[PDB]
Amino acid sequence: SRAYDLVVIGAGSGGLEAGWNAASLHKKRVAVIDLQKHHGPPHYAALGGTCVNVGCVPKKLMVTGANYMDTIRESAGFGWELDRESVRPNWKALIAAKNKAVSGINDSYEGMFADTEGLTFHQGWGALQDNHTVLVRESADPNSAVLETLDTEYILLATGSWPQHLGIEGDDLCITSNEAFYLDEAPKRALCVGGGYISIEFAGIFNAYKARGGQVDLAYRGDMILRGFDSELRKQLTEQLRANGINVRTHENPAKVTKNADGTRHVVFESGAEADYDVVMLAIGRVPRSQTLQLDKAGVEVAKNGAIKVDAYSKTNVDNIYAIGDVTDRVMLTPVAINEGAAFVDTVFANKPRATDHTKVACAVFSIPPMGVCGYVEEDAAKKYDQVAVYESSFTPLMHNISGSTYKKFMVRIVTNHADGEVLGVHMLGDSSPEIIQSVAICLKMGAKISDFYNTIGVHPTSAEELCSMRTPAYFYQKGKRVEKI
Amino acid sequence: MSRAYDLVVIGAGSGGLEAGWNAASLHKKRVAVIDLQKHHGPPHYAALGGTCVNVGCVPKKLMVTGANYMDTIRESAGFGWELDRESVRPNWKALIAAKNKAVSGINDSYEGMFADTEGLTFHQGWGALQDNHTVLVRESADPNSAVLETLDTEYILLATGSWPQHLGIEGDDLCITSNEAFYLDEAPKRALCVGGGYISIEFAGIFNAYKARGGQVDLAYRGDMILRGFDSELRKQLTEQLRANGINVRTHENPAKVTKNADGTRHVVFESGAEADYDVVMLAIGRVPRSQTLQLDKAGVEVAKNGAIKVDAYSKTNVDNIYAIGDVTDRVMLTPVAINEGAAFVDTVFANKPRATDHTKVACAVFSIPPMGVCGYVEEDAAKKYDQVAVYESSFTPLMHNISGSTYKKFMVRIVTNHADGEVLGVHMLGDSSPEIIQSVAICLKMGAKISDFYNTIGVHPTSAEELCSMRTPAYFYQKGKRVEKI
Ligand SMILES: Cc1cc2nc3c(=O)[nH]c(=O)nc-3n(C[C@H](O)[C@H](O)[C@H](O)COP(=O)(O)OP(=O)(O)OC[C@H]3O[C@@H](n4cnc5c(N)ncnc54)[C@H](O)[C@H]3O)c2cc1C
Ligand SMILES: Cc1cc2nc3c(=O)[nH]c(=O)nc-3n(C[C@H](O)[C@H](O)[C@H](O)COP(=O)(O)OP(=O)(O)OC[C@H]3O[C@@H](n4cnc5c(N)ncnc54)[C@H](O)[C@H]3O)c2cc1C
Ligand SMILES: NC(=O)c1ccc[n+]([C@H]2O[C@@H](COP(=O)([O-])OP(=O)(O)OC[C@H]3O[C@@H](n4cnc5c(N)ncnc54)[C@H](OP(=O)(O)O)[C@@H]3O)[C@H](O)[C@H]2O)c1
Ligand SMILES: NC(=O)c1ccc[n+]([C@H]2O[C@@H](COP(=O)([O-])OP(=O)(O)OC[C@H]3O[C@@H](n4cnc5c(N)ncnc54)[C@H](OP(=O)(O)O)[C@@H]3O)[C@H](O)[C@H]2O)c1
Repeated sequence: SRAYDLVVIGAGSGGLEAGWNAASLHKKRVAVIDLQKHHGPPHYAALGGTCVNVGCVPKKLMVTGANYMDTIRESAGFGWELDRESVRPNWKALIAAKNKAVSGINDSYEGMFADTEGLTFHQGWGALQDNHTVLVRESADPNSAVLETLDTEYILLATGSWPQHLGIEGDDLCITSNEAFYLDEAPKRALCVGGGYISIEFAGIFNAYKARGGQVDLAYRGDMILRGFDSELRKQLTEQLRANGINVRTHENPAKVTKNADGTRHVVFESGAEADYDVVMLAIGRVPRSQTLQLDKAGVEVAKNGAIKVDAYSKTNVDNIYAIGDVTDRVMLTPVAINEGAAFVDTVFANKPRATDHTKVACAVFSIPPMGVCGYVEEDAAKKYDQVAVYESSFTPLMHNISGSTYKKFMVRIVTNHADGEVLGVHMLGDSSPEIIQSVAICLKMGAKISDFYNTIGVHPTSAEELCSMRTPAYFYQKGKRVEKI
Repeated sequence: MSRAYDLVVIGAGSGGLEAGWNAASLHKKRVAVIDLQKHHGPPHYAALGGTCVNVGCVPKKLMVTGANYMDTIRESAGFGWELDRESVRPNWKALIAAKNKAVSGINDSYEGMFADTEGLTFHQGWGALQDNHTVLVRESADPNSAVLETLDTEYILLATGSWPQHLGIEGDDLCITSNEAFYLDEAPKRALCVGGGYISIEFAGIFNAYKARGGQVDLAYRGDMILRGFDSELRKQLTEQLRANGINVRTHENPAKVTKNADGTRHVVFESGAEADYDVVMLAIGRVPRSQTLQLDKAGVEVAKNGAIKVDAYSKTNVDNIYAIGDVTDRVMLTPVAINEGAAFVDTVFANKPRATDHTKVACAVFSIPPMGVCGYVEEDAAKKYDQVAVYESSFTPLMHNISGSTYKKFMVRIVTNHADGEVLGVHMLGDSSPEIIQSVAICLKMGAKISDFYNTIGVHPTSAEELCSMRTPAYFYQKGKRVEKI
C-alpha cells in the first residue's frame, strides 16, 4: 500500500476531472501537481490548465469583445444613432477584464482543493523516478531541487500540449497564443501564421482592436484555410474574413524574421514578399507536452511526435500509468479530455471499464462569423460509403438585409449515407452555429436520419430551422465519384 | 367547365401559399389564391404572405433585433469599447422605414411566384362561399358587395388566419392592437401592453428599447404571473429580467376604462382603481379564428363556438371537398404548423400520400429580451400523466455577463423526464440563443431521446447549449402527482 492512491501530473481539464472524481466519489488520496496556481507568465497555464487560463475561456471572452466592432456598425441600420467617430476599442481594458475573470476561476479551484478531503495541490514540476515514485522539482532542469517525492499506486499524466515553433531565423521574435493573451497594446499591423482555428480566431480578435489605420494579415502555406473542414465552408469563411478587412494570404509562409530599429518585425516571406508587423503570431500546431517528464525512467513509450501511447482505456505499456488529454494526441478538445478523465476513474477505481468514444465529437470555431461542425466531411464519407448524398442551403439571414453586412450568408450542409438516410456529418457557418450544433451532435449519437430532420416542425424565424427544410440532395458521390444523379 | 379550377385557396398566408404553390407547381393543378391585398399595410395589414410576412413573425423579429441593440451597445463598455454614450439615440422612423422595405420586398417575391408558376393565379377581393363548388370574389366583406368573380372549383381550402381580439371596455377604440403597432409613426414615450402572452411580452421589449429617455413601458396582465402555459420557474426568471431592464410588470391588473386626455394621450383606469396615462395602449389578449365573413352556412360548414372551423386529422371539414388549415382551425397557431398542414393537405389529396400533421412536441420560441426556447411538457402536466416524473434544472450567469455588467442575465434550462425509462418529455430554456438551440432539441424529442442520450454526448465548449449535456441528477421528483424529493 502506498502513500497516495493516485498522483495526477497536470491540473487541467482532464487531470482535475480525474482528481476530483477519484477523491470525492471514491475516497482516494489524490495529489494533483501543476507549476502555478494563478494564470500568467512564466508558465501561462496554472490551475484549470490551458482551457481556463490561455485557452477556451479567455479566448471566447476576447471573441465576444471583438464582436462589438460589428454590432455597433450594424445598429445604424436599425435606427440606432451615435457619434460613430468616438468609437474607440481599448485593449488594456479588455485584458484587465479578462484577467479579472480568469483569476476568479483560479480561486474557485483553490476552494475545490480546500474542500475535498483526499485532494491536495502540490506546486512544481513533476517528473517520474520509476512507476511508483513521482518527484516534484523546482524547475524542469533535472538537477534542480526536489521539493517532495510522492509514493503512489497509479500515475496519471495529463500534461497537455505546447505551441509548435517554426525553426526559421527569427522564430524568437514571433509570439504564440500564450503571449497574445498578455500583450500591452493591441498591434496596429499583425501577422497570424497558420490556417487552423487558433490563427483564425486570433485574427478576428486583432482585427477588431487595432488602431484605425491598421491591418491584420493571416498567412497559410496551403491553398485554403482550415484544412480538414468542409471545402465549401472554407471558401465561404475566407470571403467573410476578407469582407471584414483581413488580408488572407494563402500559399504564404515566412522565411526569416528580423527586428527593425523601432521594434517591429520585418518578415521575408518564402515568396520573396516582405512586410513589417508589430506582432507575428505563430499558431502552427500544438505538440504533446511530454518531453520533460522522464518517461524513459518508468519505461513509458512515446510516439515520434511525443504523444504518450495509450490504448482505448488510456493505459500505457506500464500497467499502472495512464495518460489522457492532449498529451495522448487523440482529439485535442476540453470536453474530450474531461470525458477521458471520468472514464479512467471508472475503469481503475470503480471497475467499470469505460472508453471515450472519440467519434462524432462536435466542435466550433469562434471566428466572426462562427462555425459549428460534427461528423464527416463529404470527401471522407464518400470514401467509406457507396452512395453519399450532400444537401446544402445558403441564405443571408434577414437582419443582414437591413444591417448592411450583406456578405454574411448562413450556410448549412448535410452529408448522409444515401442507402439508409443516416446523417453522417452536419457542417454550419453563421452566428449561433456553435450553439445549434451541440443539440445536433446528440441527434448524431442517436443515429438520426435525414427524415428525422425534415419531419420536425421548424421554429420560425430562426436560422436553425433550415436544418429541417432540406429535403432534396444537392448532388451525390456514387462509388467515390461526384455525380449529380444516381 | 369540368370544374374550372382544381383548388381555390381563400387566404394567401403561410398555409394557403404552401398549399396553392405545391398543388400547382408540383402536381400541375389549376389554383386560384384569393387575398384582400397584394402589399402590406392599412387597411388590411395582411396581404400576400399573410400575417407572418406582413404583420407577424418577420417584421416582429426585425424590430426585436433592433431592440436588442439597446443592450449590446450598453454592454460593449465592459469589453473596452469607448464611445460618446450621451450621443446614443434610437430612431423609430428609421426602424419602421427599413422594416417596411424589407416586408415589401417579400411581397414582390410572392408576386413573381404567381407570375411564373404556370397554373397558379392571384385573385383579389374578399372570398366568400356560395355553395361547396363556387367561391365568390367580392368587393368587400359586406354580404351585399358587388361580386367581381365566381370560381367554379373542385376543392376549396380555407386558410384565412385569425385576427386581434378586443376588450369589451369603454375606450377600446382608443387602444391599438399589434397591426397598428407595426405602423406607429412615432415610438411611444409611455406605453402599456395589456395581455400576458408572447405578442405582448415581445412588444414590451420593442417599445422599451425605442422609447424616449424618461419613458416607461408597463405590461398589465390579469393573472398571477405572465405567460401562462409555460414553465413556472422560467416565468419567474423572465419577469425579474424584464423588470431589471426597466419594464414595469403589473400583474393582477386589467384595464377597466380608457379615455382621451386633451393632450392626446390616453388615460387608463384599471379595475384595481389604479389609473395612469399613456401615449399608446396596445391590446394583445387573444387571436380569434377569422371565419365570419365567409358564409360557411351556404356550404353547410360547421364551426366551433369561437369561430374555429372544425376539422379532422386530415384537415377536412364535415363537407368532404372543403378543408381548413392554419389559425382558422385553432389547433397550434404558428407559421411552421400551418406550412406543414398545407403540405400534408396537398399530399393527401393530390399526391395520394395521406399525411396527418402531428401537433405534439412542436417547439416554440418567445423572442422577448432575453428569449425563451421551449418544447414538450411542463412538469405540472407531466405529473398528472405519469407516476414518476424527474425534473433536472441548471441556471448560470454566462461569465460574459460578469464582464458585460448585465448580471441579472441568468441562462436557465429545465428538463422534465418520465423517471421509469428516462425519456425526455420537455426541454425548457431561457436565455440568449435559446430559440436556435431548441430547434435541434425538437428533433431529439421526436426521435424519443432519453436523458442518457443527452449527458453522453460530448459537449462543445464554451457554449450555453452544453448544459443540456451536463445534467445527470434530478433536482426533485413528482411521485404520483405530488412533488416528492427522493422519489
Ligand atoms: C488558444 C487556445 C484556444 C483553445 N480553445 C479551445 C476551445 O474554445 N474549446 C476547446 O474545447 N478547446 C480549446 N482549446 C484546447 C483545450 O485547452 C485543451 O484541449 C485542453 O485544455 C487539454 O486538456 P488537458 O487535460 O490535456 O490539460 P491542459 O488543460 O493543457 O493542462 C495541462 C496542465 O499540465 C501542466 N504541466 C505541464 N507539464 C507539467 C509538469 N511536468 N508538472 C506539472 N504540471 C505540468 C500545465 O501547466 C497544466 O496546466 C484551446 C487551446 C488553445 C491553446
Ligand atoms: C404579432 C405576431 C407575431 C407572430 N410571430 C410569430 C413567430 O415569430 N413565429 C410563428 O411561428 N408565428 C408567429 N405568429 C403567428 C403566425 O403569423 C400565424 O400562425 C400564421 O401566419 C398563420 O398562417 P395562416 O396560413 O393560418 O394564415 P395567415 O398568415 O394569417 O394568412 C391569412 C390570409 O387570409 C387573408 N384573408 C382573410 N379573410 C379573407 C377573405 N375572406 N378573403 C380573402 N383573404 C382573406 C388575410 O388577409 C391573409 O393574409 C405571429 C402572429 C402575430 C400576430
Ligand atoms: N475546431 C476545433 O476545435 C479543433 C480542430 C482541430 C484540432 N483541434 C486541436 O488541435 C490544436 C492545434 O490547433 P491549431 O489551431 O494550432 O491547428 P493545426 O490545424 O495543426 O494548425 C496548424 C496550422 O498551421 C499549418 N502548419 C502546421 N505545421 C506547419 C509548419 N511547420 N509550417 C507552416 N505551417 C504549418 C497547418 O497547415 P496544414 O493544415 O497544411 O498542416 C495548419 O493550417 C488545438 O489546440 C486543439 O484544441 C481542435
Ligand atoms: N410561445 C409561443 O410562440 C406561443 C405560445 C402559445 C401559443 N402560441 C400561438 O397560439 C396563440 C394564442 O396564444 P397567446 O399567448 O396569444 O394566447 P392567450 O392566452 O389568448 O394570450 C392572451 C394573453 O392575454 C390574456 N387574456 C386573454 N383574454 C383576456 C381578456 N379577455 N382579458 C384580459 N386579458 C386576457 C391571456 O391571459 P390568460 O392566459 O390568463 O388567458 C394572455 O395573457 C397565438 O396566436 C399563437 O401565435 C404561441
